[PDB]
Order: sequence, then C-alpha cells, then structure tokens
Amino acid sequence: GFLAGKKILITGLLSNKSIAYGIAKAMHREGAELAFTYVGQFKDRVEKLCAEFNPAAVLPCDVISDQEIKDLFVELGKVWDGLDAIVHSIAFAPRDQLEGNFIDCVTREGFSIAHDISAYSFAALAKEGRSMMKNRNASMVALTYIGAEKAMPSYNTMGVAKASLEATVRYTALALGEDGIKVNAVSAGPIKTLAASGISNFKKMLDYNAMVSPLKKNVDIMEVGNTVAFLCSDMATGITGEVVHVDAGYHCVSMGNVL
Amino acid sequence: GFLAGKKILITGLLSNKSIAYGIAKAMHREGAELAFTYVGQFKDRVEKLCAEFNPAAVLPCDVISDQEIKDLFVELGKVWDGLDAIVHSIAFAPRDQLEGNFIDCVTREGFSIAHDISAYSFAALAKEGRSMMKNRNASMVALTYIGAEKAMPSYNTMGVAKASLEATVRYTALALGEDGIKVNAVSAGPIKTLAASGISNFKKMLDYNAMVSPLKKNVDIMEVGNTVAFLCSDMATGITGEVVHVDAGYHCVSMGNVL
Ligand SMILES: NC(=O)c1ccc[n+]([C@@H]2O[C@H](COP(=O)([O-])OP(=O)(O)OC[C@H]3O[C@@H](n4cnc5c(N)ncnc54)[C@H](O)[C@@H]3O)[C@@H](O)[C@H]2O)c1
Ligand SMILES: NC(=O)c1ccc[n+]([C@@H]2O[C@H](COP(=O)([O-])OP(=O)(O)OC[C@H]3O[C@@H](n4cnc5c(N)ncnc54)[C@H](O)[C@@H]3O)[C@@H](O)[C@H]2O)c1
Ligand SMILES: c1cc2c(cc1Cn1cnc3cc4c(cc31)CCCC4)OCO2
Ligand SMILES: c1cc2c(cc1Cn1cnc3cc4c(cc31)CCCC4)OCO2
Ligand code: NA
Repeated sequence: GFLAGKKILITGLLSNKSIAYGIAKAMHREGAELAFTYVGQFKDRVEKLCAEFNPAAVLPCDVISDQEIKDLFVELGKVWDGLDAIVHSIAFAPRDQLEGNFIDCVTREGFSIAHDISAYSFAALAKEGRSMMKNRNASMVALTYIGAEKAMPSYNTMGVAKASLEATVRYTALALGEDGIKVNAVSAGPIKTLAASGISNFKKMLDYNAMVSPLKKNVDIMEVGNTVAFLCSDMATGITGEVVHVDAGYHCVSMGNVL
Repeated sequence: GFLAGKKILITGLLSNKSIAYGIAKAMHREGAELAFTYVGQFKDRVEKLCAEFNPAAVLPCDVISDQEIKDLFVELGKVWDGLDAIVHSIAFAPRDQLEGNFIDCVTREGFSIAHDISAYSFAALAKEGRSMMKNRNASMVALTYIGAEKAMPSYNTMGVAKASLEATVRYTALALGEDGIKVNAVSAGPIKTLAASGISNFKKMLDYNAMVSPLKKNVDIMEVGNTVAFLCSDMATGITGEVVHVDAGYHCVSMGNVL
C-alpha cells in the first residue's frame, strides 16, 4: 500500500455515508494506521463504525474547544511518536444559515459559528499537531466545496466559510511548508451524507450535477477518499496549497446543452 | 500496482531528464503497459531510452502532421484492442518567441506554430484516439505551466499557447466525458530538461522557485510522474477538466519574505 506505516488522524467520521468513511476505507486499504475523533454524544456510534479499521485511538474532539484540541494531541502523542497526516472533514453552520436568501438569513452569530467550526478549526488542528508532524513529509487535507468560489442558492453562509477555509489552507501551507508539511484541499461534488439531511431538494442538486458534469455522474465517497489518500502519500510531495476538484468535472463547465 | 494492465501511450520522451521519463518510470512501477512516440530524427535515441520499460510499441509521431497522428492509432490498434490513456508531454515554439519583450518578439508565424504543436496537438490526439478509449474509464493528461495563468518574463508566446492548451483540456473534457474519458493537466514547476536548454538563467528561475515556494525545494520528474500516473488510475475517476499544480506550492503564494 502507498500509505504503509503512515499514522493518520481522521476527523469527521459520523456514519457509513460520511466522506470520512470513504477516506478511511481508502487509507486502510493502502496500509495506513488510523486514529479517529468524535464529538461528545457520538462516542459509541463512532467506535462501532471505525472498529473495522483497526484504529490506534478513538478520541473526543469538539473543535469549538481549544482545550479538547490540545488534549487530542496529548493523548495521541501517548500512542504515536510522530504524526504523518491530519484529515479535516468537519463543517457546521446553524440550520437557519442555510436556506433562502443569503442576506435575509445571514446573522452575525451564525456567520461566526460557521467560520469557527468550518475554517478556524483547520488552523487549530495545524497549530496543535505541528510538533508531531515536523520533518516527515507530513500532510494535511481539508474537505471543501465549490460554493467557496461561486455564489450558489442555499449554501449561503457555508459558502463564505468554505472560502475562509480555502484561504486558511493556503496560509497554513505557507506556514508549515518549512517543516516539510504539505497542505491541500479536496473540493467534492455533492454527496448524500448526513450533511445533506437538512437540505430540501438535495437530490435535485445531485441530479443537476450528473446532468451538467462532463462525466455524467455523481462522485462517491471512494472517489473522494482515494484522492485524499493520494494527497497524504510520498507521491504527492510536490503538491501543496492546492484545491483538487473531485466533482465529475462540474467545476470546469458553464451552462451546457440542457438549459 | 494501481495501473496494472492499463495500456498507456506516452509522448514527449526525449532524454532521461524528460518529464515523460519520470511519467514512464512511475507508470512502469505501477504495472502499466506502455507505448512511446518520437519525432523523426530521434528514433534510435528514444528506442534506447524506453527499452527498460518493455514498450509494446515505439512509433513515429510528429504532431505537425494529421497523417502521422492518424497512422499512430492505426499501428497502435494492431497491438492493442483498446487504449487506457494518452499522456501529452509535448511543447514547441521557435527560439525567437522565447526571450525578451513579448511584443517585440511575438510573430504571426511563431504564434501559430507554438499553438499548433503545444495546444492543437492535444485535441488532435484526442480526436484520433477517441474510438480506442471509449468506455473503459480512459484518461488523458497534458503537461502545462503557470505561464498560462500569469504574465512571466521570457515565457512569452509559450505562455499564451499553454493558456490555449488548458482551455483545450477543458473542452476536451467536456467533449469526451460521455465516453467515460477523463481529461486533466498537470502544471509542473520548472525542471532542468532539454526544454530548458535554450533559456539562459534557467537556473535562477529554479533558485527563485525554491526560495519562494512553501516547500522550499524544486519539484522533480518523479513528483510530476507520480501525479500523472495517479490521474490515469481508477482512483481519479471523479477528476476531469482539472489542473493540478505540482510545483512545491509556488502557485499559491504572492511576494514571500525575501523581496
Ligand atoms: N456532502 C456533500 O455534499 C459535500 C460536498 C463538498 C464538501 N463536503 C465537506 O465534507 C466534510 C465532511 O462532510 P460530510 O458530507 O461527510 O457530512 P457528515 O455530516 O458526515 O460530516 C461532517 C462532520 O463534521 C462534524 N462536526 C460538526 N461540528 C463539529 C465540531 N464542532 N467538532 C468536530 N466535528 C464536527 C460532524 O460530527 C460530522 O462528523 C465537510 O467539510 C463538508 O463541507 C461535503
Ligand atoms: N521543464 C520545465 O521547466 C517544465 C515546466 C512546466 C511544464 N513543462 C512541460 O512538459 C512537457 C514536456 O517537456 P520537458 O520539459 O520534459 O522537455 P523535453 O524537451 O524533454 O520534452 C518536450 C517534448 O516535446 C516534443 N516535441 C517537440 N515538437 C514536437 C512535435 N512536433 N511532435 C511531437 N513531439 C514534439 C519533443 O520532441 C520532446 O520530446 C511540455 O508540455 C512542457 O511545456 C516543463
Ligand atoms: C452541497 C451543496 C449545496 C448545499 C449543501 C451541500 C452539502 N454540504 C456541503 N458542505 C456542507 C457543509 C455543511 C452542511 C452541508 C454541506 C450542513 C450543515 C453543516 C455544514 O446547499 C446548497 O448547495
Ligand atoms: C519554464 C519557465 C520559463 C521559461 C521556460 C520554461 C521551461 N519550459 C516549460 N514549458 C516549456 C515549453 C517549451 C520550452 C520551454 C519550456 C522551449 C521551447 C519549446 C516549448 O521561459 C521563461 O520562464
Ligand atoms: Na475551552
């Protein structure tokens, strides 16, 4: 496996639909040793889910909390000497930030929270993980969405937070590259995960994507997972600060034949 | 290997410094079956170079010629039933198009030739290779450079041609995706190959890149090769119309500390 021996922390595993589930399968297949995090209530759920991946640790981490993030690396440092990669697969905005007119729905607090959990959290993991990752061709990868680059209906505050995430990825790439750490993002096409559960006509975004994309299909968690896996391998050591679209080519087309 | 059994055509192999050499090593390591093209004079040189990769064919192809491109796929169809990938690693502009002031140096003919060989040729290969590539998760990959996105000193007409190449990649991605063919480009940082031989002070572009990039190094042909290889695998089936920068992160920074 091209990840044989590498010690990789995966955040955001919540169901077998999670993008993080696909990341896990791909990394496990490629011989990575895996650790996982969960937010408080979901301890048992997550422990069952990642059992199949022989995890070295399954640890709490609510990225709202500086203390929990700090404690995550203290506990992880007890099982591993160094850390090869961090996979960030976490987003949150309050429900009201996510449908209807952007300007009608945006609030100061909703905007704050979405950025806090969706963007700042990446730099926070970077900040606390840094010393374990020093000088071993380490990697970070964040999950992002094209709503960062374009105004889209509904995505609203999450789009703005994603834009802040991608910039964070670039500044993190600049800040960590001297320690040999590469820092990148994967822009996934829409996938029906628990993140989709709030959103009405999500299935419609999905059908639209399959209709307009060059490849005439929807991506799945394995396509995303495989790419994240690649971005954590010695094969990708020349790539940093990059956003790789795994979206069946949605990002490169405008309009199409079916208007 | 993640390319086991895949039949891949590689153009542009000219010395053991060629980016195509790195692509070949990476694909051979991953179990691909390889074929190679050469331009007229270099038959013996190329045959010697790619012998180590146990090539199924080593065939002439000067992309100036529609006939040669057509004959390439006729001959290749005699040894393979289908084709899994085409690697485009070819560029040319007349020497005079490549140093000094863009406007002083650009000529109608030099502009024409650079686009013909550096950009049009990609669609030409696509056009003639299409029927062998139908419905097998096939791949195309072109080599490009950031001079396509930004005005740079010296790169001049090649910059413009690369910009035409990248648009070609996107329209080719749109045109071929219904056949399941993914079409992408790898944007390499500067590498001292025979393409560098005309360019005085190439070593300084190289030193500048290593100073200013997040990773504080120059990419090599294996970093590029490994990425091209990935982009031809079943792991990348969700990626098309994309440009992946393999450039130690050069692309994501502005200014840096050392002015
Ligand atoms: N589903 C899609 O259509 C799609 C498209 C593009 C990008 N993404 C991104 O992929 C990532 C994974 O999302 P998903 O689609 O697998 O959905 P998901 O609901 O399974 O994953 C989101 C994860 O974020 C976690 N999370 C929320 N608040 C957290 C906090 N405070 N601390 C730690 N974790 C927290 C949730 O527990 C969950 O595990 C997100 O960045 C999402 O924006 C998803
Ligand atoms: N070397 C760099 O600094 C760097 C950076 C970014 C992108 N690239 C790109 O990589 C590709 C490979 O170039 P390289 O740098 O390994 O140099 P190279 O000189 O090894 O390869 C260029 C290839 O293009 C071929 N070529 C020229 N005219 C041709 C024609 N008419 N028909 C068929 N082939 C023809 C040459 O024979 C040669 O094999 C090019 O697209 C180049 O622009 C190189
Ligand atoms: C995809 C595309 C969309 C969308 C929702 C999606 C799916 N999606 C992608 N990243 C997400 C991040 C979040 C959510 C959903 C997300 C739910 C709340 C937590 C943050 O709404 C409009 O267009
Ligand atoms: C890189 C950066 C440069 C450059 C040259 C480079 C290196 N390079 C990359 N693609 C190429 C394509 C071509 C040439 C050189 C190429 C020479 C003529 C054939 C086409 O000139 C100014 O800045
Ligand atoms: Na706290």
